[PDB]
Amino acid sequence: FGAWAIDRLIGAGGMGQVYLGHRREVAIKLVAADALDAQGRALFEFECRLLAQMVHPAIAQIHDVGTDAHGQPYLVAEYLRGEPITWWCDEHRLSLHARVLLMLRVGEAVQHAHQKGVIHRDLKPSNVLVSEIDGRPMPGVIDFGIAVDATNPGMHDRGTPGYMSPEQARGAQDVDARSDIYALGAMFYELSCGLAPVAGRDGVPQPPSQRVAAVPADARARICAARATTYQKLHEQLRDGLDAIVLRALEPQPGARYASVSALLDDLHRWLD
Ligand SMILES: O=c1[nH]c2ccc(Cl)cc2c(N[C@@H]2CN3CCC2CC3)c1-c1nc2ccccc2[nH]1
Repeated sequence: FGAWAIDRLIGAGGMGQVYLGHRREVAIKLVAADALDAQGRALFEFECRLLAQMVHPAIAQIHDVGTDAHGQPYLVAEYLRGEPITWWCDEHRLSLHARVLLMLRVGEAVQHAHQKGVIHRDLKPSNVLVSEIDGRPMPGVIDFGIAVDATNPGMHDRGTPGYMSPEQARGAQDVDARSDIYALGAMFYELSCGLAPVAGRDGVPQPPSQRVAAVPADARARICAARATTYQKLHEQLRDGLDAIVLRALEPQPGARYASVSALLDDLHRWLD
């Protein structure tokens, strides 16, 4: 496949596959040939350009973009070793404080993409990988959405309930940076209390503190061990500000949410300080 050579499959979308490859280990994303019309293909090339311009340690470089000999659009990107952020933090038993530091780093990568006019649209643990580099947990944000609104509509869909914003779930036209903010909120909720956000009748989850308070003692013990804390300290630290921050990010109305990932970061730093 060009200067690049497929090793194994690592993902599928029904309208695209991702493979592990190599010249440097790469990801090679193939797009189904009938998924993008002339306009979608234009939009795809442009957004691929925008992505290629990002220079941030937490975002994969873009090596190549083209169309294969089967009519499929492709991109080659850096392959990032790592594990889903939530799973990684549990395995290495990070404190809330170390988790929030990683949240800042993830937020800084998403904020860098927003500033270059790029919105991810599918943030979730499997697209936010962590490894240890020079002793520190360092995140990698992968698999940005490209030309998602231009896809052949003749083709359980879209993103993941819980992470995807209500607007995206209602198939809305105006999906903006605030949708990534919602998804960060949902990820940060899980990092904080070890339980998924479940939107209740008013489209808002319980505060993390109340969520972990309701679960049985065995679930409670596991969550607290994975954060190197007692239940009572976990409950208090969440109540101290992480509840408010994650709930602001998870406001069902975009207008009531953080207006920017920059505003979310400021509140995370105020909690740490
Ligand atoms: O860089 C990667 N590293 C990984 C490491 C481990 C595993 Cl299991 C998957 C990926 C992985 N696939 C994810 C695993 N899962 C399915 C595909 C992808 C998102 C969630 C990517 C990746 N880099 C990409 C760059 C551009 C486009 C796609 C990309 N995928």
